[PDB]
Amino acid sequence: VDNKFNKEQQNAFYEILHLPNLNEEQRNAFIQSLKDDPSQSANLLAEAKKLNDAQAPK
Repeated sequence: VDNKFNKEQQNAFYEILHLPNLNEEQRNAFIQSLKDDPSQSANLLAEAKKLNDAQAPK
């Protein structure tokens, strides 16, 4: 997206939107973190995905 939203950040962004059973506050938090943080967020991406899994298939 912008001059920030590059490598891991965008892959993760996409994968994040791609979550089929995670959409609330977690989605929000992850968008926010994707927006402020460069590379730590990928670990956190794995977290968003596991959250998706936590509500639905863990």
